[PDB]
Amino acid sequence: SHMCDAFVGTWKLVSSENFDDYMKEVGVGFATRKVAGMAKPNMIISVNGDVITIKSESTFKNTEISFILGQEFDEVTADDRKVKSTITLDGGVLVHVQKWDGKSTTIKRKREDDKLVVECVMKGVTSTRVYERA
Ligand SMILES: c1ccc(-c2c3c(nc([C@@H]4CCCO4)c2-c2nnn[nH]2)CCCCC3)cc1
Repeated sequence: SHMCDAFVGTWKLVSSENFDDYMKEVGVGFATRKVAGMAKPNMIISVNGDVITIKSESTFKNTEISFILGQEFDEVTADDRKVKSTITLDGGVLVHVQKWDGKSTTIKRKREDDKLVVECVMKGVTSTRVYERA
């Protein structure tokens, strides 16, 4: 067992707050905001040795990232940004920083009760997206 065990599984989006304004701040255009904001993704998290894999599946896009904690990687996001990402575990929270074009956004995934609470922050705008086990 590892602390990260609490994240493993299939998680379904159950609520979202302020995601449209967060996407505006990230620079996402109108049409992608509307279609992406409509999505109800599942977030599938698994661990094999030191490698964590996080899949996002939805009607909009399916994405997958695999990574080792603290080791930067290149990622293409669902909205087609080309970003440099680093994910760490900080006090029980998975902290995902994405850098591109001199910008940065931070995505925090935390277990709270039976939920996975995900806070996304860009330029002082936060969106909170909550997932429950499938
Ligand atoms: C379908 C719809 C939305 C996304 C998405 C997107 C973004 N940020 C998230 C953040 C990350 C973690 C929780 O939300 C998700 C997401 N990934 N999984 N669920 N949502 C960046 C803003 C532009 C839109 C793409 C992915 C697929």
